[PDB]
Amino acid sequence: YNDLRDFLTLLEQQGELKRITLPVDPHLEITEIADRTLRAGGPALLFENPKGYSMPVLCNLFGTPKRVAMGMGQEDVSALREVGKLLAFLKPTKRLRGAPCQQKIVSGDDVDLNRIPIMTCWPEDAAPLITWGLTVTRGPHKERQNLGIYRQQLIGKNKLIMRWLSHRGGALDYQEWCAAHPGERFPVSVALGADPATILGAVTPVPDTLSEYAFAGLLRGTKTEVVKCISNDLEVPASAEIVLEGYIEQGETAPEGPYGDHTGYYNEVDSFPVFTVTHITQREDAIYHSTYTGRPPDEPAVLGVALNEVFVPILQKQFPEIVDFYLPPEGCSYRLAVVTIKKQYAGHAKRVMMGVWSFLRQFMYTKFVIVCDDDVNARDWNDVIWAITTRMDPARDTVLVENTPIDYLDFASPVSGLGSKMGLDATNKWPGETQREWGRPIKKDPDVVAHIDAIWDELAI
Amino acid sequence: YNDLRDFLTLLEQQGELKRITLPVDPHLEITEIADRTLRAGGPALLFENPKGYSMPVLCNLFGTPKRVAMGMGQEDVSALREVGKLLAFLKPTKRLRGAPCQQKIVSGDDVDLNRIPIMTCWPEDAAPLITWGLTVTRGPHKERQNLGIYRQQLIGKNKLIMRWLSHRGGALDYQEWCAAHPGERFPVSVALGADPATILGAVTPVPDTLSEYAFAGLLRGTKTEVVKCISNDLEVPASAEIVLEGYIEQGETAPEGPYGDHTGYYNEVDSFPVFTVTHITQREDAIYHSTYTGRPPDEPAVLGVALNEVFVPILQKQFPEIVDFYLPPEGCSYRLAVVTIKKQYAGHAKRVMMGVWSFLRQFMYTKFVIVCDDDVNARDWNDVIWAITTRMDPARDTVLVENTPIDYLDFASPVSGLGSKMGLDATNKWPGETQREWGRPIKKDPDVVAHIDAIWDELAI
Repeated sequence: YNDLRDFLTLLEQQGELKRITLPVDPHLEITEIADRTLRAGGPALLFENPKGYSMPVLCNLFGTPKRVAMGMGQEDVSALREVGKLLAFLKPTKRLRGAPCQQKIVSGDDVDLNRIPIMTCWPEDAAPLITWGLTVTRGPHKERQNLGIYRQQLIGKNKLIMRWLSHRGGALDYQEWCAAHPGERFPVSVALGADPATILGAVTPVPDTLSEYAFAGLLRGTKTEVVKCISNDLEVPASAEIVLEGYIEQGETAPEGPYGDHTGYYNEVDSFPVFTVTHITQREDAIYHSTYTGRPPDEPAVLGVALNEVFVPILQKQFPEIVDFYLPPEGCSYRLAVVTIKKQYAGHAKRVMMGVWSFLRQFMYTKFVIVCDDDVNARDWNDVIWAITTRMDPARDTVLVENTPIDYLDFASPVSGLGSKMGLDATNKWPGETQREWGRPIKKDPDVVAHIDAIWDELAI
Repeated sequence: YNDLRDFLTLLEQQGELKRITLPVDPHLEITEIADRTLRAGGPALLFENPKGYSMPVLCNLFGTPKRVAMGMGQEDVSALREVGKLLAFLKPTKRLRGAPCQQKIVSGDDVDLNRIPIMTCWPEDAAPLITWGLTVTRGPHKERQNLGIYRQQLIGKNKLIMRWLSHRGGALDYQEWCAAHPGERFPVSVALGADPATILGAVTPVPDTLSEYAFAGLLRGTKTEVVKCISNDLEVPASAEIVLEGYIEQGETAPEGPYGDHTGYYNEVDSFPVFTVTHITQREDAIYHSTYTGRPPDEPAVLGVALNEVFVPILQKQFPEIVDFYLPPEGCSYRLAVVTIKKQYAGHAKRVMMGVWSFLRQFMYTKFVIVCDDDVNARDWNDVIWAITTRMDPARDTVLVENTPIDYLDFASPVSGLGSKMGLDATNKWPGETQREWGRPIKKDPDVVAHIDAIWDELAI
């Protein structure tokens, strides 16, 4: 639906947006509330009263599954499947100017970032943290562009940190910019508070054949209204609320953190490049879209559970035996995985593990995989825990693999960025696998299950 | 190129076909020769003199790599890559009658298979073995058809064995035919001595979205000339030399073997369905296309090395780090694999192993995987053996995985169809992986390598 405010109004109508008029602190307070809400499951929150401020602070926007699907075109969290039928089958822009995004420009020394209500998220964080900027960058060589969400710690008056992670095509953009034009400044533009369509295209992997304004905008019904930036010849989305324009001074970096991670812990200080902003271009009643992360759940963590319903089809195409796949938010949205399969032969559950650990680059860091038959609900601990404890001999049934790629930040692994993984084969063991008669699992009649649904309300309990 | 005889003539021109006028026995003799030829590398062999017979016996047709590529349209074994760019990007027929294939029909009791020169391949085989029939079958439910090469041991006067392997969509065709119409005969048609285009489409995996007359025939420049069979309403290719038509009597089966496998060993007797042929329809100077397998090399084994150059692109799309991939014929064309990569981080070689073991269903049974950097030639034992012995601590560097899917026939695995695998990480170890300074490998100047090529002939040695 159109631009961010157009989407905004839809929610407020159906009781999916909430209006807080009370004075709320960007320092830790707005965070605390959004967690209470998300942990129990309230609506999105808009804050027309930041304490000592006057710019609205929007958080918890995609804070439950339903906020995502409506943000994609539908009502049913079932057509998130169809978003994923899309990316595996693939195996367009529209420019403006006096476009709403740049109506108010503040350049040069007038640039004071203390003017915006950036969230200070948790107890011993460093400075306040810009958590929801959609970073735009260009490769010097080609022309095709790159989006990304990095956490942007404000250190100075108009200085910001680019916490990008080496691998990202976004980081690779800067690296090749110093390489071809050495000692020369690298233009970046980070756009804030955007429309639903490109925003869910920003937390998503696309094959490098199609731009992520073309996929993202065609999750909406309308091709992407974009624009030239004032200080550079790279594109920011037009539906924007605040747009940041600057460059990174070559060699110049600052100490970053501590910050709490969605891991539930404090990242220890480590240094990163300084994006210096020469322009802050905005609307009027302009908004600033924001979030946070911590000991899971959190917004990304739900956004994560959201995202993965999208992956399922991709996985299913490649792995038809996979009935269902799911990474819990308890396990940092990515560290543990339950897969459920139609088992087709002894040994089967291992083909699946190694598949999971390798096929998608997202799932390359997943320490724990638990594979069970299609009569186990992946999404329920009752089932999975039953699964594990009735259907496995632990030593017989556990794949342990060593010296594999693991997070540079995961302090549990024996060395930095190299640790071990564990598969759990909790599938019923066919012969070859066991020499004992296996148990006949109680299975429920789908009929009886069906009749009792028609009756469930008109039974009120 | 057109139909099989049209392709046949091209070879004989460039010294790639050979004419044996001497009396040769289908029992073991024609086999022995084709092995001598293939082991050193002679041409294809046509036998206008089978001993006690008069039908030509064609073997060793794709017996070296070059015979394959010309059979696909080109001269360079480099555009076999492009055959594989095709199958991953995809992620049409033309009927005749008095078509050459059915000019001579022998039905009913006149059907005597002792009329054909079926090869008796190795020492203590069972009966003679029809090794190169392209089996056609239809699913009763849908309409879309299936091709496959199974080994067809003649037991009786007009009786033949269907050695199909449960998984095959071809076998699944028969299983669903007994299921919907029980106690009812299952029509099959097996076409012999066909044109290059559908023949290389017969030893190939296609996604079930496109028929394998449509892929196969469009490896040629001409859409597939096909036909209705006389005794059934399923299609055989028209460019055929002999076409077999019959049905399988439900429940009826015979003891199969012993036979030597491309494994280099004798398969022990195990029972399979009996395809009873009511019609043998042929041309006149009709031919019968044939081969054999044994302790590798052999035709399939080269055909295997042929096939895998096709897989490389598919693998590369999914695995951009893979410089090269290759399964040796010494290792039964499928049991061992060398992969070479641009290593991008510690742990990397394991992401590759598990990928190899899982991504493609062909490579799910591969006991041994050896991964090395891109400065090792996968195709050379000199390099790989050096690789292993300079770049690995064996216990540190070997992934052992247990209880995985393995061949039902591989008698080395501890139980039937369930055995273990071994990855070998022979990549240079980056820090994290080793705490020692690694060696600086001697690398050759590509310039010096280039200049010495221009000189190699005009140096004659």
